[PDB]
Amino acid sequence: MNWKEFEVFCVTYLNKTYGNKFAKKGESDSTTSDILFTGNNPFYIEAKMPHSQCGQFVLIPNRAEYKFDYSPKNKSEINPYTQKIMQFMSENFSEYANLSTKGKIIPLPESVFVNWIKEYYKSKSVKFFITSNGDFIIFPIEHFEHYFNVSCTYRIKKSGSRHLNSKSLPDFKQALDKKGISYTMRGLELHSDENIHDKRISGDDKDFLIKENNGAYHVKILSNTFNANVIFSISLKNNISLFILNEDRKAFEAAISL
DNA sequence: CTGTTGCGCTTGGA
DNA sequence: TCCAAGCGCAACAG
Ligand SMILES: [Ca+2]
Ligand SMILES: [Ca+2]
Repeated sequence: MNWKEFEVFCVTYLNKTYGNKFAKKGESDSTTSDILFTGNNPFYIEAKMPHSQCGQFVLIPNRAEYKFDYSPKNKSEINPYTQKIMQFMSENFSEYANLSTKGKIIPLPESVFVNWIKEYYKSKSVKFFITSNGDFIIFPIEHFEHYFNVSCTYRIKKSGSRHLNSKSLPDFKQALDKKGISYTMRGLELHSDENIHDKRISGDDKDFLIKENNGAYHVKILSNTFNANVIFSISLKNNISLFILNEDRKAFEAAISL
């Protein structure tokens, strides 16, 4: 099951287990957290698979002062634990300034990454997490360090796609007939009896990607932005104390019965 | 509109 | 199992 299906299974669970007081937000919506408890004390619940990533921030190398600068276009403010990650990479500037796709691990105490995550998700009014070990686990942001091991790497992450627009429709068809694919287009919708799912087409300084949806084909334009970001990874601890499990469930049931 | 960027998401290949 | 890596989305500037 993919991560989209997993979010749906968590919302479905909460609604049947506790009542339909849980609203699911957009899947790939960067602005907010996953599930909004629409009760008398609203808060957010964050869904994460057993192996997930856990937030990020962009750092721009500044080769003049040989330090890393927090990008002003970031969406989360600096907390103390951010500055401690920056200071480490800055004092190791020579090795971290050569940005990589495979990334370079940050070998800092796990204490730092856990506190950054707690601060970051508190900043989104997340009070509880939900995940699964075969059975659904719900725990408050305060006890995060008892459920996940945390890793941290600094890597280039190319920015996301955008829909094919009218301006670049003459250019897309240019690249299509150079590859030999026959097609017809009703507006921006693509139609073909050849299967070109996830075919990548390129030419004249845009890169195109073809996707199949609703019995037809959608075209996406790929990005040109290759900034590096500190990014956190989490993995569910395999044997968890049943002592903390029951207390944290009681904490959730208390928080929604309020 | 058109293009850039940062955050969402584990995913896919070895 | 372990390691490498970017597209789907909204905000923002223009
Ligand atoms: Ca989300
Ligand atoms: Ca989530």
